[PDB]
Amino acid sequence: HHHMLENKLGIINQLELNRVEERVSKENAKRLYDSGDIDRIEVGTFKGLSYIHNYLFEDIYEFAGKVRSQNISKGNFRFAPVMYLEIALEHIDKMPQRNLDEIVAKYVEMNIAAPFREGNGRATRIWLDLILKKELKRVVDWNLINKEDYLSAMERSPVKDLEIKYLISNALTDKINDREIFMKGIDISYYYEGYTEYNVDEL
Repeated sequence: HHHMLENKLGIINQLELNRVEERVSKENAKRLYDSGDIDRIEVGTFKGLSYIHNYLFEDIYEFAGKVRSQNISKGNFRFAPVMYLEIALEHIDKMPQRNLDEIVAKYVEMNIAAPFREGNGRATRIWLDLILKKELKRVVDWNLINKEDYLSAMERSPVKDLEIKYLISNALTDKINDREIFMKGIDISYYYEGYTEYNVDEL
């Protein structure tokens, strides 16, 4: 267990560590967008996801953007055992992304893979939007996706991706250059994970 800022700042409370982590990474997410850096990276690849994860969590989480060395025990959900991860990430890279069916299937596959130690959800929600922006000229208006519905559809996706597919298509917007949709979407993505201390636009 190693979070680069826990021993740097006197952090004794998990709530305080979670507070610093959200603040620092939200500032990184803001810069990723405004610098235009978000639009100069490989779309729908592990290389692309790795870039986002490292950009958000460098200096916060150890091995940011790097593939994990052990298995994930987050709930009863079956993430890919680490022995399958090299093969899994190569398959996802080669998966087609022509339409919503193909894009959702790809996203479900990346959610199962969960290649990093932690922050898989937040980095893959940004990654997804970039596939939608490039291939459909759409993004998700995350304000149209309720938290409880989102998690339920995600738990179900290894069996059937129909529920998550609906949530995304119904939330799709053509306002791909709308800064507020991106910023609000960052706060919602963090809310799905229990981080509500800050509003990235106030950073």
